[PDB]
Amino acid sequence: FKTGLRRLQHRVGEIHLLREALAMLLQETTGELEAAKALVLKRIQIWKRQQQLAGNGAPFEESLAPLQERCESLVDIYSQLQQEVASLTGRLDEVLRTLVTSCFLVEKQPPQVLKTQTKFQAGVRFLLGLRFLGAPAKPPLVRADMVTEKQAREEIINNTVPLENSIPGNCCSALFKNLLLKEEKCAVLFSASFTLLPIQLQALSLPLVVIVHGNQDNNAKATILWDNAFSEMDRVPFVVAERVPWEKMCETLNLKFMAEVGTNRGLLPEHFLFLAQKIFNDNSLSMEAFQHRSVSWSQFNKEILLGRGFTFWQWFDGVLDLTKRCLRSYWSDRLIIGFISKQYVTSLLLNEPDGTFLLRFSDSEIGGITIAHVIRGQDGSPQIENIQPFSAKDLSIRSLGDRIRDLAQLKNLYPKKPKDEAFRGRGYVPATIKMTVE
Amino acid sequence: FKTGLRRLQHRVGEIHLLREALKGAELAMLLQETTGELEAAKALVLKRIQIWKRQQQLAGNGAPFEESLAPLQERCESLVDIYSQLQQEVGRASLTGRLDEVLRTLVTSCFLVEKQPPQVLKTQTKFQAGVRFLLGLRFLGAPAKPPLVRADMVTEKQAREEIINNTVPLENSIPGNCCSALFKNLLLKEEKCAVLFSASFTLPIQLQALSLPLVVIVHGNQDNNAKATILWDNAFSEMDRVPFVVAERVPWEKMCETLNLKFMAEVGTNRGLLPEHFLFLAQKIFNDNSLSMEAFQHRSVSWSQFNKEILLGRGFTFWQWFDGVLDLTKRCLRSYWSDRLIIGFISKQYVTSLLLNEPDGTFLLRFSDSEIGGITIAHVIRGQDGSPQIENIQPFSAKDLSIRSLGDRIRDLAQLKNLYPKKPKDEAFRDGRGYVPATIKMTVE
Ligand code: NI
Repeated sequence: FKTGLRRLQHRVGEIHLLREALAMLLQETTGELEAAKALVLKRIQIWKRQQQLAGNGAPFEESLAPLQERCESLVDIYSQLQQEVASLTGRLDEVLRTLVTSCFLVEKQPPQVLKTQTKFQAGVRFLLGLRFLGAPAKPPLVRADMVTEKQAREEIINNTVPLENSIPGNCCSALFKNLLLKEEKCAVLFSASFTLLPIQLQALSLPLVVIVHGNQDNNAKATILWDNAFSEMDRVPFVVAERVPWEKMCETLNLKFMAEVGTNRGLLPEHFLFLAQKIFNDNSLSMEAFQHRSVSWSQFNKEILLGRGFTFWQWFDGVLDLTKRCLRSYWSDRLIIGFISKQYVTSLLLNEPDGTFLLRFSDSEIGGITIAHVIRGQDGSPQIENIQPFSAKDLSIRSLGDRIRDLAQLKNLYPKKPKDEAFRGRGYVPATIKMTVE
Repeated sequence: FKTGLRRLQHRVGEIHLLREALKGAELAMLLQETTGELEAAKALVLKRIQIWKRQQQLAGNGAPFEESLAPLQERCESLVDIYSQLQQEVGRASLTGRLDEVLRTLVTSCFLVEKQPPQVLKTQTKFQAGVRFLLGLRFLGAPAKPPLVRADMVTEKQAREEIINNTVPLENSIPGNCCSALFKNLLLKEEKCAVLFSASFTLPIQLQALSLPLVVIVHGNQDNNAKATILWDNAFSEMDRVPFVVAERVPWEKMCETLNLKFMAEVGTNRGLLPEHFLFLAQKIFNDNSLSMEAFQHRSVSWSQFNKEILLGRGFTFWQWFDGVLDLTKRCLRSYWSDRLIIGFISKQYVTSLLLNEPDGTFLLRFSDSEIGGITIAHVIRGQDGSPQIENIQPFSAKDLSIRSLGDRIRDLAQLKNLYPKKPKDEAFRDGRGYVPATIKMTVE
């Protein structure tokens, strides 16, 4: 780790010792360096993958400081190998240029669904800038330029910023505070040149989709989500799989729901089952039947669901929106099952006590939550009733919890959680407002 | 009026011919006189500027206004024109002085706040004001650089003799036909202040305009008291006055006028308050139960009766109540008011009388007396037994109406059939997908 680097340190010292001169097979030390360099570049790729998945709501508690430290350490080994000292010279100098180019990274990625005529930010950071730049020579200027997928295989304003040192900051960065721009993918190339003969630095951003406000971004959001999720580390720019495993998809979705909604309760296997039924148009109640399936892009955002007028992602993002705006605390409190069929509800609820209810998302509309519940009398015969789905607007007028209370028929949330636990003069006759079922 | 001006313009010609003798230099050249005639015209204009200011102040409470300064400007322009000829005519030192006085007072009277600053002001909130110089086209321009005008905030004491973004040029617009200073975003970072606008040009002269009075509140709302202070001052000032004196007591007739205009401007409506309303209002303020409008006609109001004395049996003042119906109506009820579906101002007691001879399901809408910003339904219910009961349903607030509108609530109630007198509710107010429909509904007890 740092242990291997420890080796590299020990060797320089020896060749230093072996320098009197009062054989040079030690410069397999250059190889030992080269190996260490490839190694870092690998870590740098790993961090980018991590950052790409964070675009989708993955946990990214990764600082770039560790990668910097290591990079600086390798340069220190290089300088020593250089000062000590044929052909190896080309070699080390090759180590250096490689490292330097790999050290220029986008650190704050820009909005990946980006609207025109809207203010945006990105930032690029150079890991080795605290070895090669600084005060004597003027800071190199980093440009921002939008590019097509075609160009990246090789309109923005406020696109130039100096790449600057912070000794307090312990970094070299250029941050664009004030950027504005005036299915189809593109990127921002960030560009700077510097001599330490002059080298040109390029960072390519994560892919973007540019939209003009309204209408807007459901499609664009699906695209970013697919690319972020299913991308290959070493891909040719903006190429993704068309089909992916459903298990990978389910994951991607759980992370998404958590991020958007704002909750740490995710989706279960039981949720994935009802999801899978919908995406695949299947009714098996076995998680086994859906565990090793493949998903395509079409199934996800292109083929409209059976008996519906929307896609699967349109539906899913519809529930995200709804949950995020109205339902977030209810979802955290585990008051909503949410993803369950009307059909399976009937099975769960038929044997239950009168007044037992559950909360699901509407299968048939976008952004809907409905009440399903069991009604049974003294004859003992159960009937299930499904109350029409509520929307975001309906939920503004009166909240879900209020509506649940308004109803005397409703007694316990499944399974047996009392509705009251679970949910939070002068001569005038009282009037009240209650939700009412016909 | 203008007649005078023609007559002046004629006499000034008369002197020109006369001066051809052909020296008078020191019918008979008692012919100024023409100069007194000028001074008088000047007094008339000063009076007109004054009248205009009163109008603008009244508009502050929702009075009609719609007046332009352009006529006043032409009137000033003409007067300068006479002064100038008269001056030219003098080529007797009284006269040059007297005439030099005429010009002085007119120019100084000429500087005005055309667009007033907001009368209730918040700190760190941004606002607009405008000043205009009526004689600027004559006296500023091409040789000079435009005078800079200052915006300062002054006290009442200071005004008898903190804002930033506050210096603006006083420039002529030839297409604009005016000389004006516009302050687009001034920022400010029982108590009355004003904005003093200050310029100096040489012709030096110092130009001063003082705004209408302002109350600054530091958030830390309310702004109820501030608004009352501002309303009374605008209403009940004298043209005469010193900053910023107001009367303590005024006529209720005058108050009623004030309220009516306010209710319209503020609410967004052209339907005002009737005498039937004013009666009920009089009862509240004066705490008197007379049902004759005559009882209240020569009555007078004080500032105290208006915003300082807590209404009897209540926790609130009269203005506090009035301003409360205002907010409730502006927010929720404006169309309903316009459509005339609200009686509004009527007592619970008077309601029993109107309704008790009416048919079943007949109703009205009133503002609640016991609350701030409330609207209630009163209605008559009569069975086959034929005995009437009046039911007053508890009042609704603004919050309540946002949830379900008042029209929706009225509709919700099968008992309510016709709005008084005899307007059908319906005119006035106007499984699947195997889910069972749900609605919000309002229920009575
Ligand atoms: Ni109208």
